[PDB]
Amino acid sequence: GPLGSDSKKASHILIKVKSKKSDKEGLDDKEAKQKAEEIQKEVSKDPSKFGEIAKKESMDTGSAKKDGELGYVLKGQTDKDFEKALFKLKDGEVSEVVKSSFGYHIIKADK
Repeated sequence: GPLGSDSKKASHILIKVKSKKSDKEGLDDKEAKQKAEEIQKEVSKDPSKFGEIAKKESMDTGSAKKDGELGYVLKGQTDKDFEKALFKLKDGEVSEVVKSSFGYHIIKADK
């Protein structure tokens, strides 16, 4: 019979959570959650705008300057919450606000 793949192509956003009010690197946990929710509802209704929105709104400059693209993600490379939220997606589909050790993430599977 058929068999499923060990990897898939993806895009993502990082929203940094900080415990300090004075740090410019990220936001307070309620402001990070609000930012993550308002970009989620904007990238989920149009995943072709994901690359324009991630490049402005993501704090991970290592992927945001590449339009939020990760390329092919292998199992075990990312957080267990990130992997669970990615591997359930169809081609071109968008996840949700995913919480991890850095704060909040938003994830898209690619075509």
